[PDB]
Amino acid sequence: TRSARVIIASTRASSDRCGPIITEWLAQQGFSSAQPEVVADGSPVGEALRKAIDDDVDVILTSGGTGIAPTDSTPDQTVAVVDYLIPGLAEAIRRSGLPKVPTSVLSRGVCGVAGQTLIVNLPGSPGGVRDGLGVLAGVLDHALDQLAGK
Amino acid sequence: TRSARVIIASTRASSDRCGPIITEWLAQQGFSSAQPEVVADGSPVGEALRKAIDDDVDVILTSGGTGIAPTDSTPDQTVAVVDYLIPGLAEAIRRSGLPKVPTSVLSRGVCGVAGQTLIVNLPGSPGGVRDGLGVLAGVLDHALDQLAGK
Amino acid sequence: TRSARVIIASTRASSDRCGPIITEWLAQQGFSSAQPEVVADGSPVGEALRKAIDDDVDVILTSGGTGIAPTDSTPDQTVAVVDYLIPGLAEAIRRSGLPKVPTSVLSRGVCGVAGQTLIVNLPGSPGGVRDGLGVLAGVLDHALDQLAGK
Repeated sequence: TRSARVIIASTRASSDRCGPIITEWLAQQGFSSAQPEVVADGSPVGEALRKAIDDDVDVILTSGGTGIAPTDSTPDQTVAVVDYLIPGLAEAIRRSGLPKVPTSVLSRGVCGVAGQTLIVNLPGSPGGVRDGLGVLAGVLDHALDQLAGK
Repeated sequence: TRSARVIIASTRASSDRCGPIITEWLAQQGFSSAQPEVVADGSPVGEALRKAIDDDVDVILTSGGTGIAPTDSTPDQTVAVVDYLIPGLAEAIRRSGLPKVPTSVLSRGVCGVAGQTLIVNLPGSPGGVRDGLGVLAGVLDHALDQLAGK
Repeated sequence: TRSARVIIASTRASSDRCGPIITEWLAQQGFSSAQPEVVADGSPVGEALRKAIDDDVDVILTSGGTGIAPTDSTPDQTVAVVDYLIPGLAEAIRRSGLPKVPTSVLSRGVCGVAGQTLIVNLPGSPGGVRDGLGVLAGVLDHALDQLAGK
């Protein structure tokens, strides 16, 4: 397979500029994906993640809900569904926003694996998303290969 | 509010050069703070943290007790009181001591949030404290804004 | 003491080029060590770690089993035996493979302490091992000193 799901975590948007950016990048990179699910912060992120993992896809990309603001629980919902975490990839994604956006260091976004599915939390701004996608460009294919055992 | 508490973790000092550095920086940065609490390693750090969180302040800065030496439990006491952690900020603080102090990578200091209070573990040397405070200079105001929901 | 144990995690090798590299480096650095234990991924890594910790040595270096491939459980076995972790040293080791090996960010290797024993997960390729050993060259002696209380 070479499939992907996109989840946009935003209570504000759910009643979005990042979804089309991610969908285009996935298209550009050769992935098939469904229309992004735009969901409210918190439990709806978890439900969306569960739905996507049950679709049996290769990669799930989330955007939004990763800072320290009251409603930012994307990383916590992501921790609850993964088998394990990839802390170096989450750090690379943070560092991709530096030095130009100092607040990049506040992002709590994680990366991990749920079975055979790689999950990556991106920032909730278009710039951050593009920064994070540049990092994934350099590793994603190798990551999916490694995940599948070559 | 724009309030702060300082905790110096040192059994040696508790029976300190970092406290006045931090108090000055907080003054310089516009925060009101109380005289730093100088406490012994371990449980007294936890108690100090609890006291400060119960004071309802915006930021708690600790210094000391973050290495790998037997009595270094500041990070462990900090993990036990926070609701969540901000691993990118703790990494930024480490990296602020590099390349000049290679042992900066051994620091276990964490950053996190307890309710509406941001907590940041700094190193126990004046140089490390200054290095860490330079990092906070670039983000602290934005972090507190994000924490409060703008 | 100035003692070390080496564990090579590889099901493929266990029925190895990294072991002799590590043994030479330890010799070069003044450590006494035993012949590296080459073990299969998973539970045998845990057993090897337990055996080494029970030998009462100053440092344990592992190689292999740190990526995201199905059988890569070296970090998980290492987490289960340590008293605490040193996340900055594990990050330094990752960053030592960048920018030349972008996939360095996928390594889940950890560093930690079990009692008085420092444990460091290195990558499973000779290049990565050499990259990680360069990092340890700059800090290991100070780390062991700090661990012992000067």
